Amino acid sequence: SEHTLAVSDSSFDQDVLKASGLVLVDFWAEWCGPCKMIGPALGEIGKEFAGKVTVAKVNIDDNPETPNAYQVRSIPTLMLVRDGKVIDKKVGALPKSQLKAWVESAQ
Repeated sequence: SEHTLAVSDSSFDQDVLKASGLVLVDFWAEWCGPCKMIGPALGEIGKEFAGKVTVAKVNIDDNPETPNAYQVRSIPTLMLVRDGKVIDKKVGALPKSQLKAWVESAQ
């Protein structure tokens, strides 16, 4: 599967901060073209890592608390999270190979 979860403000702690492995948080909304453009690539990353990466989609229209907590200033914003801590963030769309390399770089 693509290891992609719809996460809410109420489930973020369990689903992301208390996740095992590496989490790729995807802050998105239906009005965001670039977000939709990178969606297939994100799912492909989830498939390719075979459960070692969880893609946690956070719709920012429905879930205002989490993007506020993480100082999301525009979308797309992606975050790599492990052990409840942010490793890095990216703003804006990127090609699949660059997204994959970024995930790999977390080790």
